[PDB]
Amino acid sequence: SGFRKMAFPSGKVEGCMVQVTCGTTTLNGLWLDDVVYCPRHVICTSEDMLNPNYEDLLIRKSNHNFLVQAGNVQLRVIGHSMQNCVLKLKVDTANPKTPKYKFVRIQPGQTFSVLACYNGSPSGVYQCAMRPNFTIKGSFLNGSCGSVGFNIDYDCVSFCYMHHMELPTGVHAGTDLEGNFYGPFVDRQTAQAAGTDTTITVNVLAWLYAAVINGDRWFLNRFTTTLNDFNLVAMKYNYEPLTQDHVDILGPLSAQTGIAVLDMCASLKELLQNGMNGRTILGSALLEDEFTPFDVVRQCSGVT
Amino acid sequence: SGFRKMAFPSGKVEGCMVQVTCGTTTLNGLWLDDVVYCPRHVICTSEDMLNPNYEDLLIRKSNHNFLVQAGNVQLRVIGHSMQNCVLKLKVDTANPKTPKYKFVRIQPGQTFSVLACYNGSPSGVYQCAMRPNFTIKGSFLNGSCGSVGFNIDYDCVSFCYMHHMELPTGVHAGTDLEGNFYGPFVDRQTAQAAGTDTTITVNVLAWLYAAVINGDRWFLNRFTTTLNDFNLVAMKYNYEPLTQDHVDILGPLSAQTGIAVLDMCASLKELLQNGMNGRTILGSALLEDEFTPFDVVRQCSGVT
Ligand SMILES: *CC(=O)N1CCN(C(=O)c2cccs2)CC1
Ligand SMILES: *CC(=O)N1CCN(C(=O)c2cccs2)CC1
Repeated sequence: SGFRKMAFPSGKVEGCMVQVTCGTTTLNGLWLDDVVYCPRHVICTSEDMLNPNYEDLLIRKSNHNFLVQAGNVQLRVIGHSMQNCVLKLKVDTANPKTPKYKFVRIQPGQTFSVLACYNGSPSGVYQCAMRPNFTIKGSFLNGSCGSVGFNIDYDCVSFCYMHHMELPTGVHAGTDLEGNFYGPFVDRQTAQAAGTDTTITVNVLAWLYAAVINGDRWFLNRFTTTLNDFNLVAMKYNYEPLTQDHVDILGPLSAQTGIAVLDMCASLKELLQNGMNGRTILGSALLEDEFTPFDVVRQCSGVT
Repeated sequence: SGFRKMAFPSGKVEGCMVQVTCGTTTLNGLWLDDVVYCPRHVICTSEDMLNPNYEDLLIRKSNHNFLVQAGNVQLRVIGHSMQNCVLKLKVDTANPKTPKYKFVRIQPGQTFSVLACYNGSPSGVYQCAMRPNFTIKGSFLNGSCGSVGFNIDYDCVSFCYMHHMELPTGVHAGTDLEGNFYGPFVDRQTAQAAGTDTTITVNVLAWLYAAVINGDRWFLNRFTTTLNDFNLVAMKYNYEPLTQDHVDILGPLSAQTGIAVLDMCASLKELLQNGMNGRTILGSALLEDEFTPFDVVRQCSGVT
């Protein structure tokens, strides 16, 4: 019993982290097979970052300008190319620790683990979600760029995020491993405001199921609702609209607890309208939305 | 910027996790050098757990009764002994992945990372604290026993916890790696109630400093207080008494922010007396107490 914000074990990703230096800019890269992936802004001076022309900046860079260090051992760069907002540095050595891996582009509301790194060295691991506004709420200092987000399915690491940007509001923006930003963000030091950070309704419901499974039941009520009625309330509280697809995804947690999804929706509706009244659910005073239904099932079943 | 509940990178500990089976009981063990550490209740039948005599139960066990599997490879057990509530299984092979390590017994209020494992296989990593009542609030299903808690100082893993017990209230009890329980708990299926789960005041103050550093400042007020005045309020709210040692430990965060510790105490006093009024601090609606001053400095400075 007990329910924690849990990250994937980071070892498979720790084995992939390197340092990339271009001129005086040092950040992290991801070494898979004989390719090192890193943010293209590694080539920028702070001057450059105001209005960078990456294709023009890259013309001044050669293979020998990209210094790639794995632990205290230098890697030989034999090629480089820009794909969207990432550089791919071809090296002469396959990473001997390359795990089975995929590159996936996640949807808003999907969760992933971040291995925060500085100078190619892991500092910590934590759980994030792709927010509905395509930001993430991370912990990233200068030098953390090139840190990656991932999911693990048994032995296969699915890389979904690479860190690039902090907005002036202290939230984070990045790319998939093909170098495409999540949302409308650009790797330029310009006016970029995030949209509404809506609550991921299906995740909250998943976490309310987690709470019931773990003995926290005070918020269960005598009510039900409909998707349309619930959605009127979601709208008012800046919750994502709940779809039948979300109901279907919650089916297994419905089955295990015997609480109909729409009954749990009616519990969530009363919590929105009435607040917590100074009570907690799984040690939280607010409604947690960075556990997916898949996360709740995984953690409640002990998947490895 | 941003502040997250962050675990140590787990790779060094992943490399130490094995499966231990005795009869039909399977749990986890920690393989360091040529010793595998595991909870002594691996020798119990569910029957045994009501009033186990471990010395008597152990007489019926031989080296060949302890099945130790590292991945899909069996380890040869050449010796076994009981130290307090752990078994030490001597194996014929040193763990080639043994990190630099220490065994430390932590104090209440100290935080650590847990690598939750099932059948010697890592499922997830999360951050815990030794509670003032010597419980931890973990996420542990059947088969998770022998999972360990740790801190890392650069390249040295300090193991501080091994999971043994869930209390009927859904909180967790375990040992250091010498097999001594934290608090008054015993490895027996008996009436064991936890004491008051008091809030770790020095951790809350650390986390309020983290909040200021990360732009969350609405709770800063025009007041100060004294340790004695603050402690009257701590007592009333089941907070740990604040000592001059706690003030000294918060000195570096005081210095960096320019907020005197006793001024931050007066902010914490108003938050206790007035509540949050539906506001949040670093995405939390309650006062977070599982970051140590050392954790806040580490995460705010980017230590690897
Ligand atoms: C996330 C991270 O490490 N960084 C550092 C790089 N950065 C910059 O502002 C600059 C890029 C090149 C020169 S200065 C973005 C954030
Ligand atoms: C934490 C954990 O994995 N366990 C499983 C073992 N256990 C028992 O109740 C039994 C011990 C031996 C037979 S049954 C404690 C919790």
